[PDB]
Amino acid sequence: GMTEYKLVVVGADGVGKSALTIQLIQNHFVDEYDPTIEDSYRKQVVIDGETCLLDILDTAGQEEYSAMRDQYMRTGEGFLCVFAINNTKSFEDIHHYREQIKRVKDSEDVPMVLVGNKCDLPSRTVDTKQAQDLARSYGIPFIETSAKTRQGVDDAFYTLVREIRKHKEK
Ligand SMILES: CN(C)C1CN(c2nc3c(F)c(-c4cc(O)cc5ccccc45)c(Cl)cc3c3c2ncn3[C@H]2[C@H]3CN[C@@H]2C3)C1
Ligand SMILES: Nc1nc2c(ncn2[C@@H]2O[C@H](COP(=O)(O)OP(=O)(O)O)[C@@H](O)[C@H]2O)c(=O)[nH]1
Ligand SMILES: [Mg+2]
Repeated sequence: GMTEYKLVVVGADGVGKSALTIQLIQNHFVDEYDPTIEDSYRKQVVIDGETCLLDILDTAGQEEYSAMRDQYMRTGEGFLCVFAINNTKSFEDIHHYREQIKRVKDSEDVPMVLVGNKCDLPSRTVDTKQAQDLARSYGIPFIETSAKTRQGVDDAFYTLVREIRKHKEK
């Protein structure tokens, strides 16, 4: 049938996972969306001429490591790894998310994009170069976004779909 892509948005609390997801799905900026709610949403889009379905898992809740969690995360075909440019701790957390993704996928090569969100803010602690260097070390794209203004949002998601397509051709 129509190609579906299962995308999972990961990262620390407060980085803008929900705001990014809601911009893609519902085309507006939502402030203070319940931080605890993990949910998924589908949207039909055309990317490079392909009509496809994006199923997006917007992660939330406590740090916990069950068999059920591992099984659910393994359903993801590609991962947005999100930090906020004003939050160094959120950047430092990326390594952990990448390692957990590789663990559950049982692969060194999982489609992923590094996303630096909140690029509309003046209060930046993570420079563009630090993030580009990390992404280069992982062999993945880096995209700066603002869920507030919608800068980079489509690019982030569509780049992840392109990473999935490249993986399928290997
Ligand atoms: C050592 N802690 C202080 C760090 C904070 N962090 C978190 N790791 C999480 C994690 F690895 C998984 C995790 C477990 C697992 O079974 C398999 C996974 C596969 C891929 C990615 C994460 C997985 C899940 Cl489900 C949640 C994690 C998490 C952490 N801090 C907050 N959380 C929650 C909020 C913000 N991110 C999520 C929503 C490590
Ligand atoms: N200025 C700004 N605020 C943002 C942006 N994305 C999210 N926020 C705000 O940051 C907070 C956390 O966002 P949220 O989407 O709940 O993050 P999540 O915990 O990762 O789901 C909220 O107050 C949002 O309004 C962004 O790109 N720019
Ligand atoms: Mg959220």
